[PDB]
Amino acid sequence: MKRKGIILAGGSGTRLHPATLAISKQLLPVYDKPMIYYPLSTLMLAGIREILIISTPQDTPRFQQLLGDGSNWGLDLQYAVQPSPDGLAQAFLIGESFIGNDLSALVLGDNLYYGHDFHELLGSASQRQTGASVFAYHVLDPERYGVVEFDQGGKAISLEEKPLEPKSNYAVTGLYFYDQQVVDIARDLKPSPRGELEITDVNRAYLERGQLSVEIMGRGYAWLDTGTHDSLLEAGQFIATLENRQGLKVACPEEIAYRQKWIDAAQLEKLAAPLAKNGYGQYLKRLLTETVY
Amino acid sequence: HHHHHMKRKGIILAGGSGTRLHPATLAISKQLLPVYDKPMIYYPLSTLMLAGIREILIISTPQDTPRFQQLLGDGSNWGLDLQYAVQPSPDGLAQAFLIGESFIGNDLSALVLGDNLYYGHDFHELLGSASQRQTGASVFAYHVLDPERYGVVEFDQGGKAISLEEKPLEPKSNYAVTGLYFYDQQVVDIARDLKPSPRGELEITDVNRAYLERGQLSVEIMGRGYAWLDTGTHDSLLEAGQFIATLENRQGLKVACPEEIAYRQKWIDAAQLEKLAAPLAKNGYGQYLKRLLTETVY
Amino acid sequence: MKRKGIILAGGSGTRLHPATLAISKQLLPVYDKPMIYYPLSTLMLAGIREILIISTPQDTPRFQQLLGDGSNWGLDLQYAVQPSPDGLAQAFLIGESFIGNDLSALVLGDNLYYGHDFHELLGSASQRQTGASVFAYHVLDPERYGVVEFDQGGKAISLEEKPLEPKSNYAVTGLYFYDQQVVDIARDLKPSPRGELEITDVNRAYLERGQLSVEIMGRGYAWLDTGTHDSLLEAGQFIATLENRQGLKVACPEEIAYRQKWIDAAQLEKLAAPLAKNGYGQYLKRLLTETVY
Amino acid sequence: HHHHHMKRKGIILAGGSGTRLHPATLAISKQLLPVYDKPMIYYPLSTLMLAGIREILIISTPQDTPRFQQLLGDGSNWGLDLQYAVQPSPDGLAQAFLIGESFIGNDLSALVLGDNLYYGHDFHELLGSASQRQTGASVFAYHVLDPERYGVVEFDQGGKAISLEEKPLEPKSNYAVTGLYFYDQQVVDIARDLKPSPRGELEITDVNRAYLERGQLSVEIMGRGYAWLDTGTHDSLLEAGQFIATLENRQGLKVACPEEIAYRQKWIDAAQLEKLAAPLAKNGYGQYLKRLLTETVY
Ligand SMILES: CN(c1c(N)n(Cc2cccc(Br)c2)c(=O)[nH]c1=O)S(=O)(=O)c1ccccc1
Ligand SMILES: CN(c1c(N)n(Cc2cccc(Br)c2)c(=O)[nH]c1=O)S(=O)(=O)c1ccccc1
Ligand SMILES: CN(c1c(N)n(Cc2cccc(Br)c2)c(=O)[nH]c1=O)S(=O)(=O)c1ccccc1
Ligand SMILES: CN(c1c(N)n(Cc2cccc(Br)c2)c(=O)[nH]c1=O)S(=O)(=O)c1ccccc1
Ligand SMILES: [Cl-]
Ligand SMILES: [Cl-]
Ligand SMILES: [Cl-]
Ligand SMILES: [Cl-]
Repeated sequence: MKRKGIILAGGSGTRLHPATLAISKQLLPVYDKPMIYYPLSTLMLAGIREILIISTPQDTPRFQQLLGDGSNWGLDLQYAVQPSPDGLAQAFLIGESFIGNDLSALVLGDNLYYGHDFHELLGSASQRQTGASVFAYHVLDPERYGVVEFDQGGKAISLEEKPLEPKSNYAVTGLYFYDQQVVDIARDLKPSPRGELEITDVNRAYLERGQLSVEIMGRGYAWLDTGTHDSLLEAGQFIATLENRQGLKVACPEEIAYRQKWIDAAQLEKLAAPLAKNGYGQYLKRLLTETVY
Repeated sequence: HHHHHMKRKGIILAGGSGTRLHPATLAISKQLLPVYDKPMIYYPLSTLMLAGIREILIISTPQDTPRFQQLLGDGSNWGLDLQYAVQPSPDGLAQAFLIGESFIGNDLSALVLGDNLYYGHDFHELLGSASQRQTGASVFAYHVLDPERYGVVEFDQGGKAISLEEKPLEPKSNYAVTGLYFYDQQVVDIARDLKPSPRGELEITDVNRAYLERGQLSVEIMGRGYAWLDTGTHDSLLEAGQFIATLENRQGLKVACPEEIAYRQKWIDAAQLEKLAAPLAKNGYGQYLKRLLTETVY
Repeated sequence: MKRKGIILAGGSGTRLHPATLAISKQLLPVYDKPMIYYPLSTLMLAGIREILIISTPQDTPRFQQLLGDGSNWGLDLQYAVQPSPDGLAQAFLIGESFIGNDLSALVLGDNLYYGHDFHELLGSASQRQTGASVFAYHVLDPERYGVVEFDQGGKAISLEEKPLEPKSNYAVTGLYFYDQQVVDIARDLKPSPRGELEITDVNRAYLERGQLSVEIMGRGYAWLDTGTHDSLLEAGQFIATLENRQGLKVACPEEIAYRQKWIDAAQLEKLAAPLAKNGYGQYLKRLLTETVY
Repeated sequence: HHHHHMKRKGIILAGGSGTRLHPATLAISKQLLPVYDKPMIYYPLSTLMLAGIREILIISTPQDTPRFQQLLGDGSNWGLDLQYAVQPSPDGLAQAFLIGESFIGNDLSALVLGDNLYYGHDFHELLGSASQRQTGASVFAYHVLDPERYGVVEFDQGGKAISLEEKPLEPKSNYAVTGLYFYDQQVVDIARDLKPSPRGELEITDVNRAYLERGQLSVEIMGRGYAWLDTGTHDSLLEAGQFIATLENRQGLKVACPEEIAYRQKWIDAAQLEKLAAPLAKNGYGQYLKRLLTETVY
């Protein structure tokens, strides 16, 4: 079966104002590229080419202007709007017609991942034709997230959204893989006490039926925090340190399309031309003649 | 016949950065990118406010003017009056005086680059000296590692500025001209007579050289105890953010908070500052504005 | 066969003076722990418990004072001196009696690694009873390192030390696994034109006999640069960002010993006592009651 | 009978940090850790040199005194005279005056913490005012986020300092006393009469309060345009390193280069500075010392 992707790049309220007064958090850069390149690249690494970008009404033209229809990168991009930030599970209602009868994956527009064999980690989750897959990651501050509790055998037995007394330090990350049941589960959700349609309620519905795979994303992966001005700075410095050490980019969509064979050398060469005078286009030109393992 | 019985107006040039920082700047102008906790343009705006300037023209691209207007409005909230103009093509810094000719009128002026960040002690007093000069031009020179990127000032043995060179391959000194410029009423006429350089730009260094040739350029040293932060590259932008974060988290005080500067200048009163804090009350920025109302800061 | 480890933590000349005037680079911290904890942890992750620490004559008492005989961490540590910085291959002459008839691994005392399944990456190299194994890593500045050239099939065909015209961007990292032949190869080395016994000559001797395994260390791993004041800062910020995000430490030797079962819960509890009032001892105490996957 | 016909001596307290930063500090004292490109102790040493102080006592643990001596020697290379003393047990900051009693003799003094870093414009002049006071004590107050970690100064409505509290749970202000202290000849006698606090330390705040009670404490504000960098935690040490790196790489000038300060004070001449550059000539620090010989820096 085909798997379609959704990037939810909705409003971060007023929490980062005045920095985000003028423009959505996900159109701002982490080091050298727009924040949205990172979760987009995550979906591309999972082999997903048909992708819905959900943003605020005000910033959808900007996401559209930035990414186009995706055909330059061998993708098929569509756009939709989330009028009010009334919960992550709204993605599946907004995206119901887009998803149709296919499998799906949701990624949050402000989620950054780095590490070895992430392609294989996503490949495994994407291969499951039934059930849902999520990733749990050990964090200092689990109370900010959906929290997973495990029994002594290591089986996931409960999920709580932003608990006052977290049962573990394992947070659910902002990457979710779903089968054909998710739209119908989302359509039956009721708003929580904080007035949102909760993705954790979606995940708990799968858990109750024994159909939730909780994979550990180990400590050798970085799931970088973009929630505060402080953590934003850290993410930028993290990406800068890797890129300047390696001479290789993290989450370059043009590169990922080229390595997936979704575009050819001639198309990559055309994409390198507009930015030929700066580091990004120079990088793209170098991809045409260097073997990188 | 004219009658006498002067005001200084400000201009912020915030016209993006072409393709130099793409793809980071594909969706939005460089000068709306945050430096740590606030939009880049807050920093040079705060610099003009610290110079006592209340009437300011923001020059930006046609595409992003509405975003600057959304952010800053007409300035009345901060005791300012802000006007807006567009720069359809990036034809050089000195074009600010042609675009802003009607805005300037017969007044003195100051131009600041929308990506210039300054920090340090007695900066208010450093600006005061330049602002109080009613004739000629005033610029600031700062020692940098890479003067070849800038307008460079050469000094004689007595410390007098004797030449200015734009991006010399072999700089005569390490003293770069910073992106803050004070001018008298001669500047619009000087700017009108400029020809484009080989790189296709109306050059601010040519304006400054015109004042130098008339013996009316003051070059003040901005000493090494001030920070003039680099926003030219993705690397330097990260450094700028880290620098501001380090200071603010150490001190519990903000750098370039326009609400604060307006309040300290008595351009807005306590009642007004309280109203500005209300929308941001659930975040650290609003809580800071609230703390300002009761705390004495020296 | 048993595999023994060597950490070469010798002099970095005058290149980082005056910062390193008073004390060796490898006794200074990267964020929250002495630099030497990082390569030590790397050897421990490879399952190596018997380890020789080689330092300058002046700083050996300090390494000795810091780490002891290793019995507190379930290790067997020994110490030796490198009087002059006359090449990395001197490790095998200095360490000849220590190595005896066993397999060996050498790590540089200023080499920091991070990433997922690094234990498995080292396990594979450590399992080889014959030949040598090294890791190649794509870098911006290969001219600083031993550089590997590959043919079109991806086979390593040459190695050059600090070439003026590097044949690729793949640098050999500072972790080397050797069979029982390395001492004898090292004993036959002649000094290079720069007056050093070159580890690259050791590696080329294995390459010539078709006995060098060059594994790619992929871009999902971080091999952090400690060669300059600038890169030192970056390494610290990199480790800080991971540790403060996760609430888990990178290269905590006490933790690695505890997870290898080289020390028990009662021994870890004793190790947590001296530093109980600071973050490091608090971390160690938390390890006794938390399951980390 | 004594005869009259004053000199100020300096003390740097560099006695480690107990176990607080272990295991990072197991092998070496905190004050020998680099901040970016130079040992931590260069920063407060440079601060005393900027105050015009040439005769300085370094107090350290018995274990690390040889390392400080290896680094700094007798000071003659930099136009200083350095002496050394040991602090066998960490019994409080004010113990510096008992350990250093013979060193101080009948002179004025200044005490700086070996982990205190300062940066900013006219810092030389800020120190000058304090140094020139021949009687009483002078300290500096700085606005911080976390005054509960420090000696805290309370001010009346006229801006006069009226109380000092060590680590108050409910601070009266956000003004912390920095780790730089200027004293007259009364300090050794004040220090001799101190009793240990509940935490088992001879407290500098008690010394300062004694001067306050005699009406002889000057509290000068170190304004928000100066950086007083935090070295208390692993996090803050990284921030300090990043802050210095950002300034030095922007300016092509160093912060707290003792060779430079000695040269600018005319305590060493060009010939001597050339000799100091020779050992470090293949690295950036030696190349910097060389550049100093030909370049005019304002
Ligand atoms: C660093 N990573 C990475 C690669 N590894 N590869 C190589 C690569 C490997 C496998 C398949 C493809 Br297509 C491409 C790449 O071309 N671009 C990459 O950015 S990643 O898998 O950790 C990742 C990327 C984006 C967002 C989150 C994680
Ligand atoms: C840190 N500085 C500063 C202050 N010093 N004051 C206090 C202050 C002092 C004097 C006059 C006024 Br109004 C307000 C303040 O309210 N806000 C400030 O940000 S500054 O002079 O380095 C500066 C600010 C913006 C851009 C460039 C430099
Ligand atoms: C982050 N890493 C790591 C772990 N992964 N584990 C868990 C762990 C996994 C497998 C075996 C053991 Br023992 C312990 C751990 O206990 N401590 C660790 O630091 S690492 O493998 O990338 C690494 C450590 C030191 C130096 C270089 C790399
Ligand atoms: C950056 N500063 C500085 C200088 N300003 N000068 C120039 C200079 C100016 C005035 C007198 C002398 Br001597 C030397 C210098 O040669 N070295 C300097 O580091 S400082 O005043 O913020 C300072 C230094 C060390 C520790 C704390 C603060
Ligand atoms: Cl892992
Ligand atoms: Cl200065
Ligand atoms: Cl990889
Ligand atoms: Cl100030």
